[PDB]
Amino acid sequence: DDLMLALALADRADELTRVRFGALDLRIDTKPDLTPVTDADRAVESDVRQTLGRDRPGDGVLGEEFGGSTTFTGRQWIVDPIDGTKNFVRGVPVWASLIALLEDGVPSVGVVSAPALQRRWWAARGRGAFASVDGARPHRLSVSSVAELHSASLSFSSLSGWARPGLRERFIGLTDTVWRVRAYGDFLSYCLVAEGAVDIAAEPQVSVWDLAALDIVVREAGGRLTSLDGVAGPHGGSAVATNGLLHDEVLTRLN
Amino acid sequence: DLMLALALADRADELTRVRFGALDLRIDTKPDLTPVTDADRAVESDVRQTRDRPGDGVLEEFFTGRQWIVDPIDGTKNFVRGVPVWASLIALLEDGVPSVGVVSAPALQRRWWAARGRGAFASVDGARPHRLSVSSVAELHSASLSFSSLSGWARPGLRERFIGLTDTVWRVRAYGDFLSYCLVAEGAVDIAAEPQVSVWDLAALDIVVREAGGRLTSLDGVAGPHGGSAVATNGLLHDEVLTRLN
Ligand SMILES: N[C@H](COP(=O)(O)O)Cc1c[nH]cn1
Ligand SMILES: N[C@H](CO)Cc1c[nH]c[nH+]1
Ligand SMILES: [Zn+2]
Ligand SMILES: [Zn+2]
Ligand SMILES: [Zn+2]
Ligand SMILES: [Zn+2]
Repeated sequence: DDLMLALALADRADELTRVRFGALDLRIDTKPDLTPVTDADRAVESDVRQTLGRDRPGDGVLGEEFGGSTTFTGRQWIVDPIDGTKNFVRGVPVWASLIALLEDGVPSVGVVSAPALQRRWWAARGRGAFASVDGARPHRLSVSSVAELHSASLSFSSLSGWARPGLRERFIGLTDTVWRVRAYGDFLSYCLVAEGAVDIAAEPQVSVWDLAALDIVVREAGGRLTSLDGVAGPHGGSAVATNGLLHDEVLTRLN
Repeated sequence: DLMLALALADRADELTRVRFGALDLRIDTKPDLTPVTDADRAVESDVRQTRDRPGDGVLEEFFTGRQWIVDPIDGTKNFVRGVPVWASLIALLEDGVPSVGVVSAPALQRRWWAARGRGAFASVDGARPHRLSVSSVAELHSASLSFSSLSGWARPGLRERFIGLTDTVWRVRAYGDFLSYCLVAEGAVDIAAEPQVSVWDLAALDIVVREAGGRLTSLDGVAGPHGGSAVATNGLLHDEVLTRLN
């Protein structure tokens, strides 16, 4: 089945990314040469496309690095080989491959694979969400039971993205009200929500390649993921993930 | 002295790993800090007990000559929620100047250490140690910054200034607590800053940052761990960072 293949693709991407991460010349003195990450990002995409072309010939593929059909029909794989390239290039291990199958534009299978954090998160529709640490036996994920905002832990990415001068004030406001604030960034915030270690994750601009695997993992863990406008799923352009209980309050404070 | 510190961390790692694993992670309100206070006390007691170096003093749970300073669990608010960003900080101070430091985060499978004049190192999953050096980033507009949370920056003007700083740098995260500083020492980040931080929380970090070639000061530019706040950088960026915050 489809989950088994997605997990296999992540195993393969992990081999490709691990070696390249290790190979990086980490000496730096200005904004980093994104070049070797673009190389690695392209290499892993090409390899996933080649495997997909063989082993599920029918299904479409959309790639962040190379491209795919712009519309969203039938079975379609969506792949971001390295989410967190800006960490990758600095030697910061917060980066992952995101591999997701969409059925008529609805995420049905998700894998987030972060070999340099020795972690994987995955989910298939109606089958639950899971995580492994250092390849050890998988644990079923569930969101937290935190019902009050004043008791909630939030993780974000960076303050700059919250562009609108009012939305920034509103978001800064939200950080003042919650119990705990960090910014683990990118995919990590959302996986932590799914794990129930964090209660809220928010990003003001985020693409479908970056959200697709997360949407299914969050949901199968019991959580909710929507745009800032409350539209469910990965196509919103922004994402707020919560344990569900907190969702409407979070969205209300942000609007 | 260094060998002893690394040994104390090995022992603290055994105590902390088991207790982190043992935690009941179901939660619906602010977390019961109780099991972390228990673990914190347990590790401190066991370090106090560990004996060899009987002459030396010991100072978070329970500044003359040889004094050990120990925070057994930095990042207790992570520990209690199941977030693996937490560590033991073990440091030796000589007349109030850090000479030996170990940061051990077994849940991240990482350790960072330094002794005066001997350099700074890190291990990942017990694999062969690497010598650390800070980055060579000279321009603020190209710098990566990591902090803790925004609320700590209390003063309405200092907050605006800090928010400003985040707007100007190339990359902003908040990995939090000890992690930000260790990343500076690794050269993976160029600036780390916290507006309220205790000597127990900075002592191991001061030596690690400096042996890696960086600088660590208060927000008022007082060098070392006693300043009540900390800014660590690769050195090159230090004065510009302090100036923008003052
Ligand atoms: N920093 C990201 C650019 O690189 P990448 O897509 O190759 O990781 C943008 C991003 C993705 N998720 C969160 N932010
Ligand atoms: N924050 C991650 C939580 O799994 C671990 C980490 C961050 N940086 C390095 N390691
Ligand atoms: Zn990418
Ligand atoms: Zn991406
Ligand atoms: Zn502390
Ligand atoms: Zn701390």
